[PDB]
Amino acid sequence: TDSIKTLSAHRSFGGVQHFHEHASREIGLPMRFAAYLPPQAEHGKVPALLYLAGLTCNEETFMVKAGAQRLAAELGIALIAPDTSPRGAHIDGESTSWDFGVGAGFYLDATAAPWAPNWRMESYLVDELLPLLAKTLPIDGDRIGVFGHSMGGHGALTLALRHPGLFKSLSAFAPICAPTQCPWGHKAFTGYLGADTTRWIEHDATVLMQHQPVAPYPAGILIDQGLADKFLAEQLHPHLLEDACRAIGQPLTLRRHEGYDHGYYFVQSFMADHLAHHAQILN
Repeated sequence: TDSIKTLSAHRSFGGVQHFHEHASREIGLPMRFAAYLPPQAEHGKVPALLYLAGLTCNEETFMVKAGAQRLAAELGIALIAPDTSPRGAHIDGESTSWDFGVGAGFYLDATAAPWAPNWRMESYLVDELLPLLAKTLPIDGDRIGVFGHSMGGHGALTLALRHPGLFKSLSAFAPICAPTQCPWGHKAFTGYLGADTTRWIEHDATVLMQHQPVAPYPAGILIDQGLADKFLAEQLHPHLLEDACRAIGQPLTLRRHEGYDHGYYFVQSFMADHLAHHAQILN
């Protein structure tokens, strides 16, 4: 039904890669997001995959470095990459550290000031960007999966778990699985939510997975982790999500890969495995 602004468009494996801007009312500022449309989207409504980037990343990171366009065109799936935070809020201290503020929204709604007005990434995706994707793009809104990297794997996990039925499939590259148990999570939660811990635990993939009444993704969750990853011991803790999904019977393929690190040469190397995993469920 609606339009939305186009910053640039490029032909890509027969499909179209788009970059968009819109005036967000959950965030109250202009927001940027990218969208890859495969060649099959000119004849019909295709399933889309939302990709959530990590710390220091924008809505352009994944579209340039992941190499997911080639397989999306072959599988007929759209790709949606939003930003990782609000931009142009000019809040004091929003850029003093790269682990907090700008490029570090943590896919949640901040309750504390000065962040609460604009740091509403969870509501922005769920109640604004995803509905708006069905209104403006050739997407089937009821066939969307989600995946992401580090801060964005924490986001794919926690958003999938907190909005049941919203995402049909689920993947992550090197996710922060237990944000309550790592410095990145302690600092961001303290900043955005303060110290209460109840708001903290409803934003922790491991805590939420422990209390599911049934396996939320019976088709299974796929997670790739490099063993040469600088942040694995301090920040990611995938062993704890492995124990949480065992406890409740959630099938998980957590794969550990010697030699691979945190960055996009790793993400590229397993992108094919994730696109196949999601295409098979959404198709």
